[PDB]
Amino acid sequence: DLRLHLLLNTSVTCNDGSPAGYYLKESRGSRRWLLFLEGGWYCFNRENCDSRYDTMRRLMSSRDWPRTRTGTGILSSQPEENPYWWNANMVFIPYCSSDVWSGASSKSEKNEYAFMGALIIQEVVRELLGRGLSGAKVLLLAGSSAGGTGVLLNVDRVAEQLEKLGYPAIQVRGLADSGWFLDNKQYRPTEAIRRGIRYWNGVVPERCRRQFQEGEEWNCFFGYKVYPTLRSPVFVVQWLFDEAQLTVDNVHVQEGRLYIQNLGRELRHTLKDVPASFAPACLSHEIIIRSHWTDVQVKGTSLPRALHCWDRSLHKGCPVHLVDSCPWPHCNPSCP
Ligand SMILES: CC(=O)Nc1ccc(OCC(=O)O)cc1
Ligand SMILES: *[C@@H]1O[C@H](CO)[C@@H](O)[C@H](O)[C@H]1NC(C)=O
Repeated sequence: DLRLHLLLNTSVTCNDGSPAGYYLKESRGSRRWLLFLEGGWYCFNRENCDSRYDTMRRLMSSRDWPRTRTGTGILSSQPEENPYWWNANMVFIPYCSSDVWSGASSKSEKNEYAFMGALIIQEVVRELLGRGLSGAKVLLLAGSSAGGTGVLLNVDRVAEQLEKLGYPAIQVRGLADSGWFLDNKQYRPTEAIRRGIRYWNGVVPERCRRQFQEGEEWNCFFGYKVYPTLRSPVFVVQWLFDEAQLTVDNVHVQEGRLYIQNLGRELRHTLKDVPASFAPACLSHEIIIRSHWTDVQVKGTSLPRALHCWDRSLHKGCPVHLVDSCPWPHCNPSCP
């Protein structure tokens, strides 16, 4: 169980102005820290955010959050469920900003909702420094789906924050799960991201802005465009046939088969120069906080093993780049 703490800086809020927070379980003898970003799509104008407020309020408000959550998958403390980092200090940061973790805008007389996802991450880091983070050796920023994209948008800023606060000895790394999307042609979203960025006052990593410049920052929400610009190590976990990708492609089998196969091949191609990556040929969504995340294997190697191999490589038979080459979903027998 991770215990809830609401942010002491009450100017950092969820969408409706209620305070944001984080769930924590410390591990007294460990210098490793895992900060996980929850997913759950986004909203991009008032009408669309109003609908989300009626039926997905826990992703917009803390007023109904429970006092504890159970850690599962990579957030488990049991070595059988989590061979990789079971002894780590565990943090679960709920998603209540609906901005793919990019926003820096307070609720005010001109704004019905607050979009502060980028500021929420920074404030969590600040408040953890007085709870043991100041003696850390590694901080792994992880996240799933919209939280996976949020890792890519925020990992370099966390490292920059700790450097300027005087902690250059903490190694910041990222783990992006199911947040690596393509801006491809539909079978029958870029505009939604572009409009949300303006609604949210969203921010993107600095080198990626300087390349694409004003009006085009929406490009930095796509992994294969922002990843080459990042300075911190980032491991990428991504199903070749991600369910959210097929949704934004209007896919829900006759020859026009070719579309799904072309999607698998293109996502394969974008990962060719990503040295640390795990990409099975499955139709599914998220993996790292699910209880049976140890079951999936790529070419004989499990995901917890690959993450351990990544750890050693940052210090034979322990690979870190694992991408399936079969071109149809569920061709890998270990798919969920
Ligand atoms: C261009 C675009 O639409 N990108 C995108 C898609 C889905 C997202 O979230 C899915 C989830 O959180 O399940 C977040 C961002
Ligand atoms: C509280 O958070 C806001 C937004 O990030 C920041 O401007 C302000 O300086 C913070 N206050 C304190 C006391 O940390």
